Amino acid sequence: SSDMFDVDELLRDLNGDD
Repeated sequence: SSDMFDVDELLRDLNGDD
């Protein structure tokens, strides 16, 4: 994810929004 955002960060955000 050097050329983009980290997957872990995105995953966490999705988890927060439910």
